[PDB]
Amino acid sequence: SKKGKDGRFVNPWPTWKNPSIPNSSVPSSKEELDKELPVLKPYFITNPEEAGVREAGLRVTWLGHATVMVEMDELIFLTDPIFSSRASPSQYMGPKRFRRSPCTISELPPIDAVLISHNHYDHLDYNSVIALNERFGNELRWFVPLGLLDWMQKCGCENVIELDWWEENCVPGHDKVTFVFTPSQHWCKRTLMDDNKVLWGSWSVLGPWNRFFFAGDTGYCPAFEEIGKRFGPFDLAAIPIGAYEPRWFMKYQHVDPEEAVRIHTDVQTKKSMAIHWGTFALANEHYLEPPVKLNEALERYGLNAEDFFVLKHGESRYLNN
Amino acid sequence: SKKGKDGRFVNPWPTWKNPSIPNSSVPSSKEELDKELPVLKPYFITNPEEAGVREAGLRVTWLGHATVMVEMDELIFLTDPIFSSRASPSQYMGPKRFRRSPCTISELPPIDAVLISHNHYDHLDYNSVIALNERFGNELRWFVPLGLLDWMQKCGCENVIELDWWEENCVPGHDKVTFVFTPSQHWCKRTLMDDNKVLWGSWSVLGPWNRFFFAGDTGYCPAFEEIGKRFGPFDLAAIPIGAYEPRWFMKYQHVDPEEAVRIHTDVQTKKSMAIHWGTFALANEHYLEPPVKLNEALERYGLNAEDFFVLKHGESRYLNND
Ligand SMILES: C[C@H](CCC(=O)O)[C@H]1CC[C@H]2[C@@H]3CC[C@@H]4C[C@H](O)CC[C@]4(C)[C@H]3C[C@H](O)[C@]12C
Ligand SMILES: C[C@H](CCC(=O)O)[C@H]1CC[C@H]2[C@@H]3CC[C@@H]4C[C@H](O)CC[C@]4(C)[C@H]3C[C@H](O)[C@]12C
Ligand SMILES: C[C@H](CCC(=O)O)[C@H]1CC[C@H]2[C@@H]3CC[C@@H]4C[C@H](O)CC[C@]4(C)[C@H]3C[C@H](O)[C@]12C
Ligand SMILES: C[C@H](CCC(=O)O)[C@H]1CC[C@H]2[C@@H]3CC[C@@H]4C[C@H](O)CC[C@]4(C)[C@H]3C[C@H](O)[C@]12C
Ligand SMILES: C[C@H](CCC(=O)O)[C@H]1CC[C@H]2[C@@H]3CC[C@@H]4C[C@H](O)CC[C@]4(C)[C@H]3C[C@H](O)[C@]12C
Ligand SMILES: C[C@H](CCC(=O)O)[C@H]1CC[C@H]2[C@@H]3CC[C@@H]4C[C@H](O)CC[C@]4(C)[C@H]3C[C@H](O)[C@]12C
Ligand SMILES: C[C@H](CCC(=O)O)[C@H]1CC[C@H]2[C@@H]3CC[C@@H]4C[C@H](O)CC[C@]4(C)[C@H]3C[C@H](O)[C@]12C
Ligand SMILES: C[C@H](CCC(=O)O)[C@H]1CC[C@H]2[C@@H]3CC[C@@H]4C[C@H](O)CC[C@]4(C)[C@H]3C[C@H](O)[C@]12C
Ligand SMILES: C[C@H](CCC(=O)O)[C@H]1CC[C@H]2[C@@H]3CC[C@@H]4C[C@H](O)CC[C@]4(C)[C@H]3C[C@H](O)[C@]12C
Ligand SMILES: C[C@H](CCC(=O)O)[C@H]1CC[C@H]2[C@@H]3CC[C@@H]4C[C@H](O)CC[C@]4(C)[C@H]3C[C@H](O)[C@]12C
Ligand SMILES: C[C@H](CCC(=O)O)[C@H]1CC[C@H]2[C@@H]3CC[C@@H]4C[C@H](O)CC[C@]4(C)[C@H]3C[C@H](O)[C@]12C
Ligand SMILES: [Zn+2]
Ligand SMILES: [Zn+2]
Ligand SMILES: [Zn+2]
Ligand SMILES: [Zn+2]
Repeated sequence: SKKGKDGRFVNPWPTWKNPSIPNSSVPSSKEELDKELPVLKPYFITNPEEAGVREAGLRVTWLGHATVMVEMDELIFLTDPIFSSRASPSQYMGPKRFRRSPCTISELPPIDAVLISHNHYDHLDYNSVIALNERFGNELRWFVPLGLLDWMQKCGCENVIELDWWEENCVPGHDKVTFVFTPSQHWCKRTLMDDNKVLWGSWSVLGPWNRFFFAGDTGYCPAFEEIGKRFGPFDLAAIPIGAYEPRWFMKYQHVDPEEAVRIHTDVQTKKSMAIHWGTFALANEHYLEPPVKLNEALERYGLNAEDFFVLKHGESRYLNN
Repeated sequence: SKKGKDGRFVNPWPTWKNPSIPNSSVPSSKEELDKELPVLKPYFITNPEEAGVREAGLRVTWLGHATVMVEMDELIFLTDPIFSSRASPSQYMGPKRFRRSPCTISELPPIDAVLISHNHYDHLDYNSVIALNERFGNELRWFVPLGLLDWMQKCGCENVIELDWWEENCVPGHDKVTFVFTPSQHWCKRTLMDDNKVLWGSWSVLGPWNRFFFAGDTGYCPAFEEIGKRFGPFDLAAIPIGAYEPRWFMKYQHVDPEEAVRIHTDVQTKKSMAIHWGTFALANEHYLEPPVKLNEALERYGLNAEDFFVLKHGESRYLNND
């Protein structure tokens, strides 16, 4: 069976799945925030000694927003890493995170990979890229959507692979682990009139012992079912649950928690972790709403927190095979 | 006796003292940096319970670069606070600090004041201003040079006083403590063609039990002798010791350690603390050189580390009165 294999107008990419048409969060007080969204020191600060591996995956650490660190099958990789305060081309305006990054880039050791779902300042953060590339160099491989190679090259990144969807590659030392850029329903833009000059997508990571899915930003299309059927079952999937209100505007580009759980099903993962949410105010929902709505969905679909969990900032979770 | 009381061309301010004419730092490796310039958690993180006061001053915490937290005579105040990574109007270019700020703005409680010496991205940091103002509001009074009021107002700061030199004011609750804007030899610029639209200076803080001096960025002029004589003796002075090489270009605007110790003498402080240095690479000296040269100066002038000390990032020091 074939898949959404996309896809251009004569210039930019469009989504092509037909669920696409081209059509009050309120935090404050340092005490309440710490109460509701505490920031934990990741394990690797006081126990830098080992992780990943061991021997059959799989460990994840939520570093906020859509940044997760994943340890499996002898690799540690990083998704959409944003360690800066502001997701913006400007110092002066644009969204400031209200929970600090749980660690600095000087802690970590990504061997040998990062995964970028789309450009977009809250996923592709120049200062984070620079810092990562200053620290590791060649020794870090960047997997990015078709059309971003150049941008990364100009940041000084030399070990970069650019992918159309359903295209696949690995990290040179570790050929047993396939990285596949898979579809998603979203968009790209960093400047004026660059709309969708670069692809957006999800990542399916296929190792000998484990399989991990990273949704990126989306919502809700076939494709998740295509992915679920082509790869899958997956062991863990990271799926956004924030930035969804108001529905009439956001639904084409952002799942709500209900739709998040439909992706969880469609993709055939044993478990999922909530990302996006709780970090930047990018839409109108009360900053604590997404986890509440997640649980309402789970209850409705006959599932459980065990199946689709939300971490604290900086928390880790081990998933035994 | 009178003082350099300055001073304009017909537009911008100029220095007017005649020591003014209008004419390789190499860090790296996380391990070495932590070895040479460790970053300490300030006391107020695990012991937020009391400071300052007690009862007769004075406590200081070095937060990096020219940002110092000072506790005396029932106030806590903050100088040139920069808690961001990059001193720049851009995200994309401009100097990145190589030692992280030792704390976030969410730790602290400045009652009720910040002191700005000059505009200039490594001393006036927008994101730090916004964050401070978001946290405290009206409760925090900002003392700034003549010409900066509006800029601050547009940041949303509502409790702001602007001062020419030798002008004085206090924090409303605490009238026993006088803040005086005093001269310095430096310059101002944030954009194109705004050179010296806003004054630059130092701050003399006069309390019932203590007196503190903050040099700002400068190099070496009379004025420090004017300040030493008008106010003074001082209990503590914070004085820059980095950003001085190459001398032929920088000496009109930045003291070297040697000149730092001349300021220490001129200003008649019992003690001084090194600031500027060790945080951003703003000039050409080896990042560790300033402290070495400071000690060579101290030795030459018959003084001691006890007289003019350097802190680690985030370290505090208490100075008991007498
Ligand atoms: C240069 C000043 C800052 C001066 C200061 O800090 O005192 C800043 C403040 C606001 C900044 C502008 C914000 C809007 C635009 C943002 C774009 O992404 C780049 C160009 C513009 C036009 C920016 C140009 C420049 O970055 C400005 C004008
Ligand atoms: C920073 C200068 C003005 C500085 C001055 O008055 O000297 C002003 C003048 C024009 C200003 C822009 C006008 C259009 C926009 C209006 C928005 O509400 C905020 C962002 C923008 C992009 C503004 C950003 C910034 O506030 C600018 C660039
Ligand atoms: C301007 C500096 C170079 C400064 C120097 O020469 O020292 C360079 C170095 C890296 C450059 C960026 C690389 C990533 C991007 C490449 C894009 O096609 C244009 C925008 C960006 C964001 C570039 C903007 C700018 O051109 C930067 C920041
Ligand atoms: C105005 C210069 C002309 C180049 C030059 O001066 O040599 C052009 C060249 C490329 C243009 C910038 C590069 C980044 C973006 C390219 C976008 O597609 C339009 C917005 C931006 C931010 C552009 C704004 C500006 O118009 C630039 C800088
Ligand atoms: C908007 C892109 C960033 C695009 C990206 O991050 O991918 C950035 C990259 C370099 C940026 C330019 C750097 C030089 C200038 C800095 C000034 O202080 C404000 C205007 C200029 C002209 C900036 C405009 C804008 O801020 C640019 C063009
Ligand atoms: C970011 C655009 C180009 C993006 C593109 O080609 O599409 C480029 C085009 C012109 C570039 C500027 C040219 C003059 C400067 C050259 C310096 O060595 C780095 C800073 C400046 C200020 C550059 C900053 C930035 O690198 C710009 C604005
Ligand atoms: C200031 C930082 C680095 C300072 C540091 O981290 O130590 C660097 C990064 C990019 C550099 C700027 C790029 C644009 C300009 C390049 C020209 O040749 C003249 C110097 C300028 C104005 C540079 C000023 C300074 O050399 C910058 C801003
Ligand atoms: C552009 C935003 C407003 C955004 C909004 O309307 O939400 C405003 C809010 C505060 C503004 C800044 C206040 C300090 C400065 C005032 C100067 O005279 C022009 C440059 C600065 C740096 C301003 C640039 C810009 O005009 C800002 C950043
Ligand atoms: C003179 C002002 C800045 C004065 C300041 O605020 O420091 C600067 C700002 C931008 C500078 C221009 C950049 C574009 C041109 C580049 C050429 O290589 C020299 C001539 C030009 C026309 C430059 C002339 C002069 O060097 C300018 C206009
Ligand atoms: C080009 C606009 C015109 C205002 C408008 O468009 O509404 C003007 C208004 C004020 C100007 C900016 C405000 C901040 C700075 C003012 C400086 O003296 C020159 C450089 C800057 C960064 C200016 C660049 C730019 O040229 C601006 C934004
Ligand atoms: C280096 C390019 C010129 C490239 C060219 O001529 O084609 C020019 C264009 C704009 C120039 C900058 C204008 C703003 C600053 C003004 C200062 O008074 C000198 C340092 C800076 C940062 C200038 C240094 C540098 O010379 C720039 C970036
Ligand atoms: Zn996003
Ligand atoms: Zn997005
Ligand atoms: Zn300075
Ligand atoms: Zn300065």
